[PDB]
Amino acid sequence: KGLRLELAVDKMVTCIAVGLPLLLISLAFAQEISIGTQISCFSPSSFSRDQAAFVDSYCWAAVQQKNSLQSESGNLPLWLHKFFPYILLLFAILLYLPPLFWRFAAAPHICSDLKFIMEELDKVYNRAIKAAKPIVEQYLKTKKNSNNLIIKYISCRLLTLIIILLACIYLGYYFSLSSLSDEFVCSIKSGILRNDSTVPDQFQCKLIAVGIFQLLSVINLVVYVLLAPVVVYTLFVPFRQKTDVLKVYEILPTFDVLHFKSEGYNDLSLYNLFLEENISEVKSYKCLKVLENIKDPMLLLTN
Amino acid sequence: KGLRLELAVDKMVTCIAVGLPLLLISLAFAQEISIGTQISCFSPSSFSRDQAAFVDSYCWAAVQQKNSLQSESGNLPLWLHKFFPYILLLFAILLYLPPLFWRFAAAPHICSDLKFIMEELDKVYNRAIKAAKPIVEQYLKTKKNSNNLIIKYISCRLLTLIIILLACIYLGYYFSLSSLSDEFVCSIKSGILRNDSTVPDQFQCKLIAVGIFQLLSVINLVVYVLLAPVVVYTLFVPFRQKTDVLKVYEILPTFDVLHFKSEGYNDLSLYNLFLEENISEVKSYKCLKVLENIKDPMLLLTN
Amino acid sequence: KGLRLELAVDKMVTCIAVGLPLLLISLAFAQEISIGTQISCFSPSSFSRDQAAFVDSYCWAAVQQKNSLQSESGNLPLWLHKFFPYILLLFAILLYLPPLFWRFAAAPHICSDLKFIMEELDKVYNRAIKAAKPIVEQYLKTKKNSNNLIIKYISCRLLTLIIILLACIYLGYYFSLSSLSDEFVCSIKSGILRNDSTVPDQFQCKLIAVGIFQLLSVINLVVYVLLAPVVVYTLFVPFRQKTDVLKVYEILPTFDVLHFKSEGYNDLSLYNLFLEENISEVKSYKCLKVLENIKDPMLLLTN
Amino acid sequence: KGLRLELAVDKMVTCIAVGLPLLLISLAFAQEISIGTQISCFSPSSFSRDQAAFVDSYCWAAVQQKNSLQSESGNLPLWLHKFFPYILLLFAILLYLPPLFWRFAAAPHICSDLKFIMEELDKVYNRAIKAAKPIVEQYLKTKKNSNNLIIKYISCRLLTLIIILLACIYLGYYFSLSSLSDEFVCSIKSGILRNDSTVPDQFQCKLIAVGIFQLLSVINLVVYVLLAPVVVYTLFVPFRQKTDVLKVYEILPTFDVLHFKSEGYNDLSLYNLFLEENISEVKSYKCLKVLENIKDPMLLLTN
Amino acid sequence: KGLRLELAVDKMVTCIAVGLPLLLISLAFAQEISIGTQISCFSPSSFSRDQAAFVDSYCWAAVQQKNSLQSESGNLPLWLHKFFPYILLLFAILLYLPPLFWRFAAAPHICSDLKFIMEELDKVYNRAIKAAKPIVEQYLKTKKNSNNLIIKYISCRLLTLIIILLACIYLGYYFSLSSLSDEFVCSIKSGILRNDSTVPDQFQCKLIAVGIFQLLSVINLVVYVLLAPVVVYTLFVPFRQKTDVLKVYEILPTFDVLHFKSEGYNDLSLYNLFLEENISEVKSYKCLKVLENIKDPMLLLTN
Amino acid sequence: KGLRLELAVDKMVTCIAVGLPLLLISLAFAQEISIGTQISCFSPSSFSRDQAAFVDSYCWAAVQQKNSLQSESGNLPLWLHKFFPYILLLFAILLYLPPLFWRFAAAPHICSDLKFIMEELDKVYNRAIKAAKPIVEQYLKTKKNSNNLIIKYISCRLLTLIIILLACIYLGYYFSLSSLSDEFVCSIKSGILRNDSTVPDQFQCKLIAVGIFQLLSVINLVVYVLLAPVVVYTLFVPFRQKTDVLKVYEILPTFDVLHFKSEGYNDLSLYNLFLEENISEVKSYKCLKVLENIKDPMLLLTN
Repeated sequence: KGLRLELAVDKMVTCIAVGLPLLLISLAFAQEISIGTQISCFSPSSFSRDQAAFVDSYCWAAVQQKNSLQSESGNLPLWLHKFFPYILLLFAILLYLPPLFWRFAAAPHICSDLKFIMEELDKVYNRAIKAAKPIVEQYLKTKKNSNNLIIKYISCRLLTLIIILLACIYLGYYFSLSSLSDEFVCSIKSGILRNDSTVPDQFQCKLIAVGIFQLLSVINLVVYVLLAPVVVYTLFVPFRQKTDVLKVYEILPTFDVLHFKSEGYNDLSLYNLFLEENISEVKSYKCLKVLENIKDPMLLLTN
Repeated sequence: KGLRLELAVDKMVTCIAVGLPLLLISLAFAQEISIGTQISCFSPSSFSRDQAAFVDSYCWAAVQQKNSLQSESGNLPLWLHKFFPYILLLFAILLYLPPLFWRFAAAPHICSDLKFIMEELDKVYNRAIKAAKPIVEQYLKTKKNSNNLIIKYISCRLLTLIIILLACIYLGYYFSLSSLSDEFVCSIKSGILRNDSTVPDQFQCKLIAVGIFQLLSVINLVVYVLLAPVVVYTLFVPFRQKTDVLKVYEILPTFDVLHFKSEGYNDLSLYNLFLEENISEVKSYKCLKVLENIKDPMLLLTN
Repeated sequence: KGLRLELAVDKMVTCIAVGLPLLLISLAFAQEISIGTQISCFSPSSFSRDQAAFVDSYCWAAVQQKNSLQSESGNLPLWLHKFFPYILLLFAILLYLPPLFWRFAAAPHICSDLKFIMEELDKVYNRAIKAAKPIVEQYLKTKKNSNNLIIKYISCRLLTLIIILLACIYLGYYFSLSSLSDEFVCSIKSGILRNDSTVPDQFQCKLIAVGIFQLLSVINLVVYVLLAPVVVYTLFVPFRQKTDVLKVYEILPTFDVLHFKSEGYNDLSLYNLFLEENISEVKSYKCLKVLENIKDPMLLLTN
Repeated sequence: KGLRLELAVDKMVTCIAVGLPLLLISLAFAQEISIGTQISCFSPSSFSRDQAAFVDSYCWAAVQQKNSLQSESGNLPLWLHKFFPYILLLFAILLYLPPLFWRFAAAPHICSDLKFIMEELDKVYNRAIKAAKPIVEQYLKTKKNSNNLIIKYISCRLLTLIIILLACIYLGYYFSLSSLSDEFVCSIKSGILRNDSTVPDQFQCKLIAVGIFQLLSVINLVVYVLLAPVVVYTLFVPFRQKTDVLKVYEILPTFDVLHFKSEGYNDLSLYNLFLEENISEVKSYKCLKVLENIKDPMLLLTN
Repeated sequence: KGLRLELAVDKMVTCIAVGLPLLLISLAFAQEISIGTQISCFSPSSFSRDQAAFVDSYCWAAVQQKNSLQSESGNLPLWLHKFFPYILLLFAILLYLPPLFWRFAAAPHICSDLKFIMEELDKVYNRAIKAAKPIVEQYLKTKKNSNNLIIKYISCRLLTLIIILLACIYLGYYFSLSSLSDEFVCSIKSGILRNDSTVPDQFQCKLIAVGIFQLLSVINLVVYVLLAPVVVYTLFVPFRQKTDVLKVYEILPTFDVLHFKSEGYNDLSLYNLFLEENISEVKSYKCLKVLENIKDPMLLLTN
Repeated sequence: KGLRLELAVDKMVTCIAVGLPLLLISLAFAQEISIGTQISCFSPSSFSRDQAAFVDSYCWAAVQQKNSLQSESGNLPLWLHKFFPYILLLFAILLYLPPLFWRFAAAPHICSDLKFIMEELDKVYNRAIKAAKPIVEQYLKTKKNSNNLIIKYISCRLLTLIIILLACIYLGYYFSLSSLSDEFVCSIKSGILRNDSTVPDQFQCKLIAVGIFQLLSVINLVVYVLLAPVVVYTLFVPFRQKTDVLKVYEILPTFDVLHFKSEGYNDLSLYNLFLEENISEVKSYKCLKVLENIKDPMLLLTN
């Protein structure tokens, strides 16, 4: 309660990387701008409105099977054209899952430790205030050896980076299509229709809503390309920490002087990273910052 | 209130195994990507738009009866094609039911015991704190003999595994269809229509939205195949427990030293499993962990 | 407040027996899988699209009257085909009503007695705790003679069983239809249409969405067949009670020793059944169970 | 707050009698089972799809005027067929209004008196409890003379019974229609259409959704026929009261012995009826019932 | 808070008079019972489906201008037929506005005075109770002279009565239409269409949904005719008050004996009317009524 | 809690600049005023309704590719016409992002400092009040040197101004189109359609909903042109501050006299700007303003 328990940078990255595919999916087939269907086949004028509908439905369904259609770029582009929103949704879910793993596996494990450290710091400040008028340091030393949680953090970040990279590769390949792959030549000649001569041998079909799909693909690719360096930088946990949140506390006599920094690539670095975001919410923090920047015992006893 | 009362692994497994069939059902016939109907039959040009609609409706309804249609893979694939979402929903409900059974039959039976054990541990810690300046052990010994709740747990997990396995078998069989089973040859020649010559003997019909169905089936099959080892590992209740949540408490003098572990395949193992998730929410737990890892009476009396 | 006041078995039975017909009704004509209409009649090609619509509407409306249509299985199957969802909804309401009767007629009558008995047990435990360092028994004896509430309970269960049995009979009869009863021969020859020769004498009509109806009927029948033994067992109120919730309390000296069991087929059995579910929510219950299973005065005075 | 202030029988009667017409109205034209329109007229094949639509609309609108149509059962059945849902809604509102009158005119007038009597009884019980270790009777005597509220109660019940009876009469008359009154012979020959010869003199029209209307009418009639004896019995206010809620209180010495019963057909009977439902929610009630059934001063001083 | 601040009769009148036009508007064009459009014109068979649609739209739009159509009852009935729901909504808003004026202009002005008088009465009762063991009268005398609020009340009631009367006149005139005014003779001969001979000179049009409009008009007229005497009686503010709410308080010695009645046609009458509804919610009121009806000092000191 | 933490001018600017593109997008294709589709192509009368639909869909999809269409203003205007709502939404998101950055990166960093300064001022006022009967100044001096937050503020304002300017440029260029660019000449001659002679070589297509798009573009351009000077003025942070919120506090003896102003272009100016909005919510502020404007020790001790 009241703890962010999640970095701002990696709550923005998750929000963008999950919302954007959802937004693109919702915009791709929104009736505000969209057209009727996704396939349209040119059937002869003698055909009725139920034979033309059959041709459309058959050639939309037979886009999986390459034994009927005769395209120029192969059946893979048509496969991609039919199932673009499904792939976008799959990518969105694959991005959203690691945040759920991190939440369900480290919400209390970080919440309890954060609350305990905050209470220890508050007690130390209260003792110093009531004394002038090191449990936490030993806990930090203990956390230095335990190299468990930072491994999980960097593993989740690495797998999210891998998913982003593979989505970038897929979208860059999809956008590179000829833009004439949206049209093909179908044929309704299966079963009893193979022998009669009242149907033309081949129908010219066009996959509508492909230019929109390519536009959305390029938008997603450029956004993910911009976003990837953010995760790459986030991977460097020790470099993120600015080792200055504890040097202010070293002015206090009760607190253990010469506090350890975040270097070492351990869970101590992760706990420092989680601290720098939440220490600003501690009342004693600013009451000590004012004294440390303006300095001493008189000002300490003033508040 | 405040107790998870359900393991994270088996709240993730239930969530995935129930949500995924619902998601696939919602995506199968979502107008965002879907087509008009699920069947389309080719009727002669002389037919009006109400005779073609009658042919479509008749050949969609007569997909149950094999005395009219003349298919190549039998009527079973057509049966499956018509009722795929219903089978998916049935599987989803069959997965969701055992969680409801476990909830309705063990929510208070686990909640009361957990609260009592937490209060006993808190009282023991308070007595130790107020003394320096074994009811729970006997209850654990009692729970060791009672082999009732772990049997229910493993029974529910086993039946969920069986349901997952049978769903995997069904989806693997459904996906293995020829992909040409979506088309068949129907005939409207029942009753007074049998004698007239103004109707063709047979109509070529195609079941639309079958490739989408097979794609969803393969997605569900691969996800359930990935998920099955998780439940298989979950079946091994004694191996899951890391017998270290009580060895920390053995430092306390008031608490009964040499606490029993979770081995034995009894309700004690299940209670240990439920404890390891909830002990992290106990205030005394971390206040004892700090002392045990840094060690003693002086630090015990400090807090 | 906080009292279940309804058995888990008979809150599951009601939930299943009411939700399942609603689920089947919602699935029967859900546009996710359904087709356009429920009747389709084959009209000559010379007919316009408003004469064919008139034929469809007339032959759908005249399925009540048997003087026009010429079917083979009689007009009763057609009656059933037209009004299947209405019958399902009627069955659902008939199942849901007895729970409403039991609630509106016994919610306070059971709530007040349960709260009074819980308070009496708490007071007895408190007196025993504050004394070492029988109003409830006489109330139980009084409830033994009063044979009123168990009669209402078994009457409601019996009538719900009767409704389930009659629904099973109806659904088993409906599913046993020939599956060719969905088609019939109609005729629009009433009034001024009787004399003209521009209309064919008879039209071939088919009732769509009948195979789906039969599938739903068989699903409902099999579920209700599975569910009926549950209600049959529930009818045996005295056998359900495990007479062990009071033998634990007999260890207490203040409480009246040799507590009466639930046998006798009276309201005492029903009150025992309601107690076994709610006693687990009493704080004194487990505090006495630990002592009784591990045993005595020293442990009693410990807590 | 916490007072039912409305009898269970007459909160069930109102709920049924208001909900059922709403349910029937919602089911009559629910697209889950319904058909396209409510009228269908057979126009010649030479007519376009806008002349046939004009014929349908004209013959649906001219069902009010009997100078055009030539029916066999008169224009009254057609009037009823067109406006069945409106009449059902009017009946529902006429049933729902008297509950609103009773609420808006007697919610505080009964709430204040009930709360005052409950407080008086609680004070009497407290005085008896604190004394061993008649304001309410005089108020009851006063209420005996005041014959005002029971008159309003029986008037509301009588008018609801009259409304139910007239609705039963109307629905029984509507269901008794020939079932061939849903078809008639219309004619579009008003104005400039009277002289041309390109239109047939008469059109055969059928009112669809009449068999459904008759089914709903018979359902409503049978339910209201079942419900009427309930209101008839409810009319007998003095017979409803079981004069036993005050004889238990006569054991108390402070309370006025020989309490008056509910007989007399006054507001005292109504207040007794409202008491028997709410006295079960009084804490002192059961604490006195236990003593009275098991009996005395020792048990009175025990609690 | 807790004060009705609005008479039950004039909260029922407003509710009915505002809800009923809304209900009629919602029912007039509810697709549950309604038909496709509100106008239908008979165009020759040679016309396409876009020329017939143009004829319908033109003759629906040109119902304002009388230079084209040739009706028999004038263009005023057609004007009324096109804009019936708008007039109903205007009437509903005109009825709803005066309640908003009364609320926004007299909610605190009545709330503060009511709360002050209630507190004064409570203080007088408390003083009498604590004394045996006239500010409010002077305030009433002051309110007697101030003839301001009753003028506003009767003005609002009078204007609502005038609005109801004019709505009754309008609806009675609208219902009295010939019922053949729903049909007329239109002509599309404006501009370049005046010279060509491929269009008929005149088209026979019918305004659908006019019989429904007349039915709703007669329903509204009869309800408002029933409702008008209620407002007429409400206009007589002094006659409404039953001068008995203060004669009970005159038994108290501290309270000023011989309290003034409500006669005089001043704001005192309105304050009496507002008091009789809210005095029943005062605890001291019934505690004094019991004593006054059963009588004295002994009973006064008893409570 | 209770702190605005965002200037009114820059919460109005963000609200307008984000809501207006959303409002225009919602109005552009709202069915309340809109037409059926966005493209319409004129196909020969011999074409069926499925060949004309194919022509429409093909020429709407092939508006990306310039090898088929033959327009007069180039393919860029057609590109803009197809994707106008997408560009509007992109602009809206680009405007909305910097507010999210400022919130997520400076909500606690400003909230904690504001609360600390408010508490310091309250303590100073309380000490002065309890004394007659400089931590904050030193903190202000410290904030004077720290030039960090104002840089972020002006950077966000500058980038929002740049986005507004580029959106203005784009909308001014889009509105300047010829207004005949909404029509073009398409051709369905790709694949097997290239050789047959049953199709015309070129089709005349028109992009509907372009005049509406240009109207919305001019509205957005004029609003953003009006709004840009507001952001330009907002860029001048030091000029915004009226250095009078601290000169009132200098009357107090305890507070450090001769308080520094906001000039200097540092974080002190930003903190002054945030103070002037929130100081009005401080109770001591007005209690000191009254004394300072009416002046002294007697009035200071009066409150």
